Amino acid sequence: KVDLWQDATAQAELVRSGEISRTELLEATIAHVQAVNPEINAVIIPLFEKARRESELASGPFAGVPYLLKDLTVVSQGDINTSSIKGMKESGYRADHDAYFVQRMRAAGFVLLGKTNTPEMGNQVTTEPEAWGATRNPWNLGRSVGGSSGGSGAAVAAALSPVAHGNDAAGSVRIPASVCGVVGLKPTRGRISPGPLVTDSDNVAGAAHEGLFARSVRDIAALLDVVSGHRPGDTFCAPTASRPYAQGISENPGSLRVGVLTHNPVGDFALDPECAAAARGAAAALAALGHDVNDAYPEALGDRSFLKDYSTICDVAIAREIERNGELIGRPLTEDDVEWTSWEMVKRADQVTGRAFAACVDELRYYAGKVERWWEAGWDLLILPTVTRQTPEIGELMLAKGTDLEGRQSAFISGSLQMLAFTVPFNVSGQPAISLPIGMSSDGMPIGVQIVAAYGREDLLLQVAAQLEGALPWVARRPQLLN
Repeated sequence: KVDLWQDATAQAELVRSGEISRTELLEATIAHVQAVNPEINAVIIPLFEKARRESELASGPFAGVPYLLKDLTVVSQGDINTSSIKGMKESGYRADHDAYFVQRMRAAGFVLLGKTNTPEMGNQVTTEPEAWGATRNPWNLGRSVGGSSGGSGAAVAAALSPVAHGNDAAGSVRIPASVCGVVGLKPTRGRISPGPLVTDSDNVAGAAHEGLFARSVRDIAALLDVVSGHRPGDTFCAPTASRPYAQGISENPGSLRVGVLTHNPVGDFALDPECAAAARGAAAALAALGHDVNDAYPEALGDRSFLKDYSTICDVAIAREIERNGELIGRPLTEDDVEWTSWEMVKRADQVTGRAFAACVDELRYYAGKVERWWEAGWDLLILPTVTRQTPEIGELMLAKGTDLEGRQSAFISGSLQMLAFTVPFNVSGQPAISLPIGMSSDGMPIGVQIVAAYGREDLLLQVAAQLEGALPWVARRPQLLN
């Protein structure tokens, strides 16, 4: 009975130290998964046999430590790959190779334990796909786990693994992290390779980033050191750090110019008071730490007109993704293979011209510029809530096949919009953004606090995150699912 609440670094040490065996840790983890996962449906594709095989051969700073992979974008050789598409799940399709991410983790000593749930093609901010069923929150089984990397977020929150992979296009790593009370990082655009495959139309024109889940800031730093770097064909790239993140995390950044946002600058909905208060509390802690904290934010955040352009790009991305998956199994996918919301985008995609698509991408670049100018002006970090509302109940965000969306993502309207309004701007700017599990709602649901740093500055981000982790430690808290 190993203490699975220890982070990856600690679990790696227990093995290295010899205090516990690789098979002990793995088997202890597998047992825990078999007992807890049925209740939350986080891990949809178990890979225990592979995990056991890799465990014997594993070597590195994290040899023997298990990890979970989202069933989207990145793939593992010879394993089921559904992307939560009904037609794909039924085909029994299996990937033919390892994504660079997977190779890097294995070389580091990690053992692939399985794949986590996600909405179809990661097209929702909740994880309730028709193909695998809903993933439930370890903190409250009747609540959503956010999305699209909801499976990985819940898995880490329930200790099914100390760390996990996920991707973020509108906040898909940060959102589930906030909702599930774990640390979720969307690094600088181009930091982590999603290759060798080229998916989602150049990863949604760069808006889609591979990201990381963990329960400690040091685990994130170590993960970055493992999966970062330019790989062949990678479209985007990030500025190079001078030293490994595992090392720089303890450096003192000194007093930084910090801006705090505790209201919705767009003014189209009220920021939940509890979400705002969590960010406010974090800002206060930073002020006590000696940082120059002020109420300020990039003026560009007051405008979300770019989301329309982003939606158009997403329509094309999903449409072509449906095509790519069809080619994988050898037959075109039909309206009967995917969810209605996904097929809707296929229709909309047909109305998009080449010039229109190009114009939408330019809109993203221009908005990214307006956002980054705030940091250019001297500001170092922006602190704001990761999400803007209380966590929705299961079934709340999934719309009936008869809903009148009308020319726009279902995740970009009403209840879903409030989940991603404070995260999507940074998918566009490409700046590193991390969600820290610093808050809790009055009814016991995790509330994440987001920190955003300048393009390429994960070093400063992790440094300040480590400071907040020390000032407002969250490790003491555990979901009810774990008693």
